[PDB]
Amino acid sequence: FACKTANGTAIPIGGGSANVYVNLAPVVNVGQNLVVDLSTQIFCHNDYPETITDYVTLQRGSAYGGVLSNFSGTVKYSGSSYPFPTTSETPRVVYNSRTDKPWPVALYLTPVSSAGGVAIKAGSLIAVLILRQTNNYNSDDFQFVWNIYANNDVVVPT
Ligand SMILES: CCCCCCCO[C@H]1O[C@H](CO)[C@@H](O)[C@H](O)[C@@H]1O
Ligand code: NA
Ligand code: NA
Ligand code: NA
Repeated sequence: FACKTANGTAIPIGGGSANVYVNLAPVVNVGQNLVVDLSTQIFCHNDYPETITDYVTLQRGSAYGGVLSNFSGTVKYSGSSYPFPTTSETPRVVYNSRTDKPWPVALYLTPVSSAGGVAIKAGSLIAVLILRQTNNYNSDDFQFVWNIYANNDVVVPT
């Protein structure tokens, strides 16, 4: 089991960490959503699906910088929505193919009522999402840590 981003940055067997750089809607008004869809950015596969079933959860999702201060949100994982920052580990998604498939996570953020101006700065860390992988074969229990970075500023009109 291993993962890679849309630009080919990989995290190999055993876990580790990688940066994910995201383009963000440049203008978001109070009452509107900023959607950060990681299903187009993070992909994983099972290396031995003939014998092993891999189990993948969103173990934890934390907010940083402008997302922590200026937005409220939820995280959608494999069809269900949860609070973001997260309060617990999600149920598991099965990875049973050697063909890469997306990690089905997206953040649904909305500016807080008093947000205004440059609500997210270009180059800043916005979130850390931990993918936890286990299996039905041995004791492997690994973390694939995804550091989500903004490619651009996001302005909330005042
Ligand atoms: C004849 C025994 C072969 C043994 C192969 C194990 C390969 O293990 C890797 O691939 C497995 C399948 O993705 C993962 O469950 C495991 O954590 C690790 O990433
Ligand atoms: Na690998
Ligand atoms: Na692995
Ligand atoms: Na093991």
